[PDB]
Amino acid sequence: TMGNSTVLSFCAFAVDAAKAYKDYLASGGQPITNCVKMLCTHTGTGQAITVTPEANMDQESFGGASCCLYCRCHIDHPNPKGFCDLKGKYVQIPTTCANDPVGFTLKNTVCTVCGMWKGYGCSC
Ligand SMILES: Nc1ccc2ccccc2n1
Ligand SMILES: [Cl-]
Ligand SMILES: [Cl-]
Ligand SMILES: [Zn+2]
Ligand SMILES: [Zn+2]
Repeated sequence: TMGNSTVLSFCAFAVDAAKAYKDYLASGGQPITNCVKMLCTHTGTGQAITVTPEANMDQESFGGASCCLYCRCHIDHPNPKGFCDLKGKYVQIPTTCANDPVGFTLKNTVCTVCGMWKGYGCSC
């Protein structure tokens, strides 16, 4: 209820933007909205980050940059290269977590074997 710009400004200027958003969520803060939801059939591979939407029946698909805290905050990505894994791609979010795609991508890691989210889609 505070608004996306209010939350994103708070996280953007924090020394640790990821910790700012995680602590905000843990405090009961309403997730960031206005992520770009994709029209899909839910018959996809269910892999986490894809060239085209790949949601299975347990997922929703979103535009990648819209679900990236660093993209949404207009700040550098936290790696030497400043590379973004999500920009220009589509991200599959478990339906149970799809009320907060930005928090989900921030908190989770892609399985290097099967390419699905560890602890969710991944069955390795
Ligand atoms: N995951 C999933 C399955 C079926 C849907 C139907 C309509 C909207 C969203 C859906 N999501
Ligand atoms: Cl907005
Ligand atoms: Cl998943
Ligand atoms: Zn990004
Ligand atoms: Zn796996």
